[PDB]
Amino acid sequence: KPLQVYTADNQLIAEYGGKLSIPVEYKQIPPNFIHAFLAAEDSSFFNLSKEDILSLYVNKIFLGKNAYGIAAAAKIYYNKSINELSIAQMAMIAGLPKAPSKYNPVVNPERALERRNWILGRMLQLGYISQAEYQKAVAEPINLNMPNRDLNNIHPYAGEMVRSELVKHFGEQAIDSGYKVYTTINAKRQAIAEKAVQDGLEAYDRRHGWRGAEAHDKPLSEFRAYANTYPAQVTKVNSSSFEALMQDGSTVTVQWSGMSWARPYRNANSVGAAPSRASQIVKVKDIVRLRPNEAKTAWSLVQVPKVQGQLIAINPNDGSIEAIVGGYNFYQSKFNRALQGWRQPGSTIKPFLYALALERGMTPYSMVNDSPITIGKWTPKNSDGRYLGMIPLRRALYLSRNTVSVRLLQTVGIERTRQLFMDFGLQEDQIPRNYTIALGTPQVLPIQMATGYATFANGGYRVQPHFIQRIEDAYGKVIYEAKPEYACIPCINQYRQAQRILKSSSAYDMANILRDVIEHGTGRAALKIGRSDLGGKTGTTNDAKDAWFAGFNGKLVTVTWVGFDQPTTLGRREYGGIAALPIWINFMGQALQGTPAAWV
Amino acid sequence: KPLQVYTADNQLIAEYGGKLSIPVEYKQIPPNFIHAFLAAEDSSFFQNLSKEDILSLYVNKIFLGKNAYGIAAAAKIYYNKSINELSIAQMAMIAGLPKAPSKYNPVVNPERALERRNWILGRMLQLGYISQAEYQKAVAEPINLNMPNRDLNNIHPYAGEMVRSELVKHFGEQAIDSGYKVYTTINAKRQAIAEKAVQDGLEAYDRRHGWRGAEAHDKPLSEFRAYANTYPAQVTKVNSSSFEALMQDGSTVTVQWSGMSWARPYRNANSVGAAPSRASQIVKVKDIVRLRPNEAKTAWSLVQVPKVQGQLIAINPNDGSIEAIVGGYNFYQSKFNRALQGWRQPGSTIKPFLYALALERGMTPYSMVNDSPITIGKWTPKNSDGRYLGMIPLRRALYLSRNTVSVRLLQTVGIERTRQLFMDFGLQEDQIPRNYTIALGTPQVLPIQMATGYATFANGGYRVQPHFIQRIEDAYGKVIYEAKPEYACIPCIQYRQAQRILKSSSAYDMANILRDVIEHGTGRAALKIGRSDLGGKTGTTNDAKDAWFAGFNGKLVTVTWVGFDQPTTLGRREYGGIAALPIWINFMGQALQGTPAAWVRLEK
Ligand SMILES: *C(=O)[C@H](CNC(=O)NS(=O)(=O)n1nc(-c2cc(O)c(O)cn2)n(C[C@@H](O)CO)c1=O)NC(=O)/C(=N\OC(C)(C)C(=O)[O-])c1csc(N)n1
Ligand SMILES: *C(=O)[C@H](CNC(=O)NS(=O)(=O)n1nc(-c2cc(O)c(O)cn2)n(C[C@@H](O)CO)c1=O)NC(=O)/C(=N\OC(C)(C)C(=O)[O-])c1csc(N)n1
Repeated sequence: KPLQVYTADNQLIAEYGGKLSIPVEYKQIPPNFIHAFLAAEDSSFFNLSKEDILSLYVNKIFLGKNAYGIAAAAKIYYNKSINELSIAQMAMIAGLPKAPSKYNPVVNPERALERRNWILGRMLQLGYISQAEYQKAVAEPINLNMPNRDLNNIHPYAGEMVRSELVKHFGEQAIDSGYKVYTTINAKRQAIAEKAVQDGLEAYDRRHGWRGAEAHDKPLSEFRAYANTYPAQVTKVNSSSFEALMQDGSTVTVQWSGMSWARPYRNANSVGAAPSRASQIVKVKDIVRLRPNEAKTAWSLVQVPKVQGQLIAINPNDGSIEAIVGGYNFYQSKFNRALQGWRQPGSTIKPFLYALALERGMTPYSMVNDSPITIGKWTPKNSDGRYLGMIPLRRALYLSRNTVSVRLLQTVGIERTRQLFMDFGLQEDQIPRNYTIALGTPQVLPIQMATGYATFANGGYRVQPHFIQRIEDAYGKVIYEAKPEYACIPCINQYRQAQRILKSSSAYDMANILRDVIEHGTGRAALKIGRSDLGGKTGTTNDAKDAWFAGFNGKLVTVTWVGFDQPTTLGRREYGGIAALPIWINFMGQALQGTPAAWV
Repeated sequence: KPLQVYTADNQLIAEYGGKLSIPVEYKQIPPNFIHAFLAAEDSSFFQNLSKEDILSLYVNKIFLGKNAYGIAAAAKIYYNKSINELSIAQMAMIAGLPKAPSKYNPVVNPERALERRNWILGRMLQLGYISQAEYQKAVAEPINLNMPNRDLNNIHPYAGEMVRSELVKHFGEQAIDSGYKVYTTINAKRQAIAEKAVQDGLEAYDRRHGWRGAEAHDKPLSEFRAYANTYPAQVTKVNSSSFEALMQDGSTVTVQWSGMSWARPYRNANSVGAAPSRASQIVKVKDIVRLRPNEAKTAWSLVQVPKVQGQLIAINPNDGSIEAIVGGYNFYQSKFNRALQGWRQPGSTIKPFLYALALERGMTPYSMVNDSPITIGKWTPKNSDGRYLGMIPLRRALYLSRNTVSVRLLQTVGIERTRQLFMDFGLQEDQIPRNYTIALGTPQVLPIQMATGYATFANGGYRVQPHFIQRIEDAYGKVIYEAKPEYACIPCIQYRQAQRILKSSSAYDMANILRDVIEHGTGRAALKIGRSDLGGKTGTTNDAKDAWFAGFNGKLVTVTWVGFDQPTTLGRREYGGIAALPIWINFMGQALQGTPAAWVRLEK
């Protein structure tokens, strides 16, 4: 009965095992196991006596690592039934009750082995085991064969989100419940998101060049496969090719076409000349990552991106988390950038501010001034370093005119804007008390940005992001049913009506301005999706340390981000519209494929 | 439903509380407590509306450290409160615990706990769950832990602890969460006799060795505890014939000359100074002393908590039933049980085990043995008096503990046969050396093992196993365990028959040699009791580092020990017959009072 995680389309995706207890009948216990316990302590004053009392505890004794009883310890530590354990393994387990942490074979293997051999010696002294049985047993290593009891192989970011969030708020007891957790995750959309992120980050990586082998002269057993990349040891280097040994022991051949892409990385803004020979790319004993084609007939040299990314997709009517990708791959890093990655949103904040200007009486057609402006020592400048004068409000938004934002921020006031940023889902202590907030200086989580944009997609309401649809107990009884705040209660085909944070006119006008952003500049990239219900805003922070895209239709809000964990420039040429927008495009195109137009 | 400990008369002596869970109805939860949990984490994605709906599923089961499951168990364990009596600061403290009940525990890490708690308090203020005034009041608040003791062991502490510590040793903490009713072999009357005998006997030794000065000087009185009818006090004034001391209740008492005049100063184990002529020679101001009241709290005297330790173990020789156990001067001074854990050298108390083998193969108590000098390599064993008696009968060499005779019998008996016999008598293989020094009592033993050994003499030559559980019942009164001990004599009362480890004649003749030791020898020790069914042997290790007495009747075997935890001399004049024998005498005299003669039987 483990904690089970299901998508919204009823796919079991994860199984989280907690406290384990597999009761056994005293008669089924191997006599050597009973003797191991009987020789575990120097004195007993309850011999025969301890043997009669052991039956009361043999299925409940806590033995470390969530194991209660002898059968649970055999399963957790060795992937064995009690009858499958060696004398050394029975002695190891019998050593644990006294202190399951001081003698744990995982935490303290030397002290555990010390304890185990002490017991083995006692078994010999008591004549429970022979010198041969003793000699064989003492020689034996720890031989732990621990089965992973946390199954998360289909959609790892989704499964982990449930486990880590339940454990964060309610502790380890949350997993011991045996509950069936029914999430809001769309399995189809989750697979799209995973693939879009992986492809998009590999696209960035390939254009930035070959960064060399991940290791040289190290054991191949020390590297793990993931994101369809297989650890390989370079064994031979030719003119146009190279031979390499896999983890199965086979030798593959990478031809020129599979490595010719390898222009050397110099810096974010420079790659060396196209390689002219295999020797400029690989050395023998180098550890490379390879990827086969669909057939497994050809292999190419690939690279795991150093850059990171994320994707978060929510339903704008209720805040349902439809797809979540926290990084390039869950094995690489368990950290979920959609929920834990604090970054500056850049110009993706501008729609929040421009909505306040619409709220206070302006329209998308209202004339605004794109001119120089100074506030103390601060002289905000546009990306292009040019000024356009009197332009309509919408031109200022689709062209990210910094001076206009700062001017609107003067007109509307910092406090009204900070209060508005909060109502859109941002954090009080993360929003500065100055005029730089108009440019997107606050620290945000991509999930908060999706919360914000949902307001445009749903008619001006604040929704709350949620991942649980319902929880059932092991016996199929519904014990929790999500009661989300709805923007539009009639749209569902009752309960909690979401608060209106913008006038309908303001969410509507902003949604149309954002659709214009897509039907012009970025834009010319996004309109490659043959759909007329899409709106969005690109963003780039100072020196391209972040590339963002936040966009929607009336049924789905997606926020994509690309950047390095330790903030570095992505490269001169790498605006939001270039690095993040492609991921957003592949996701939205496939996610929305075969659904009618859905607008505000 | 806690682990309950009962004596052999069905009287409750101890209660050990395990995992606690006091389920409450979500509606009964103060809204501020819900808000504390709601502000415990920075973000929630299940404002904080959905966490509020999901909290009902976990609010009674969340593990919150120190065996507390659910909010009501944490309120009870940490503060001795109901959820509704908790302050905003106490609700914030508890709400901080689920994430890591060890990293944020207020008992283990009060600094990291308070840091966490105030972080939550700040969040509650930011979210508008509490006001600036509620906030200010709450942050100002200390941890204020008021933890109720859930381990009640106030009647016979060494007995109660024996059950808890032994169950936890063999089966872990899960043994106490069982709600089980443990029916022990402990005789309540005999347990009280043993406790008193030990306390009195150790105080007798202590008083004759002199005043060793105050327990501490210039230390906080809150750091000291009352036990063994001794109360810690701080000297506040020093007069000519009297002094003033501040008690832990805040009262100031006066100790008159009669209550301190006994205080001859301790010079060393073998010397005490002259009788004090003034209160200033005994106490200083800020000195931490021990005071005792008489019948009624009208007068107080200066007492001293012994540095010396002791123990008493009493078993039934027919089945090994543990009737009385005292592990030290007092359980509240040291939780260590010297009867079960105190490894010491038995000295001359081992001699009857060796001399029984000589009788077994088949010498008699009258057989002539040689008390002359002996050398084995570089080792030259010498007798206590440093003199030799020549050819003497076996019984005289045993009574007089003639080391040379023991060593000589050890060659006649052989090391391995003796080591086997010692192991057969209840001793540990790895604790018995492989040399001729074992004849002198060099192995490391537990007093319980010595009682196991001596039971063999009392029961006719059978090996019994010491046991403390008679039966175990579950919380619903169902019997889940019923002790099936090995019996020396089944008609004397499954039934299980104990193995014979000695000829009846050898057990019978040794028991009679041991009776003569107490009756004709040891300055008429049985004539101090007034019984004819007692046998026993005194023991003293090198430099009086240990004082032992092992003795019996056909129905009770008692072993007493006196010595210092860090082995030091008890004094030149401090043999077994001096230190341990008086405790053994008070216990046996009272324990056996009004029971007919009970001696060993000879089955030839
Ligand atoms: C807002 O983000 C503001 C400057 N604006 C943008 O970079 N806006 S964008 O919407 O991200 N965006 N602009 C462009 C673009 C296109 C061009 O042709 C030229 O010449 C210039 N910019 N693109 C590319 C696509 O449209 C494809 O053509 C966009 O995606 N940002 C700032 O104020 C901050 N940094 O700005 C830098 C990067 C220095 C800049 O202006 O270049 C900023 C805000 S908060 C913070 N830490 N930094
Ligand atoms: C045995 O323990 C052995 C020497 N024998 C004893 O000490 N026997 S006794 O039974 O403990 N015991 N002896 C005496 C006694 C009385 C005297 O008048 C004189 O002169 C000497 N001894 N008493 C007095 C009582 O009858 C008064 O009521 C006894 O109780 N011990 C040893 O072999 C060890 N050390 O030897 C010395 C230091 C010489 C010693 O015992 O004094 C020894 C054995 S194991 C170890 N670590 N040391």
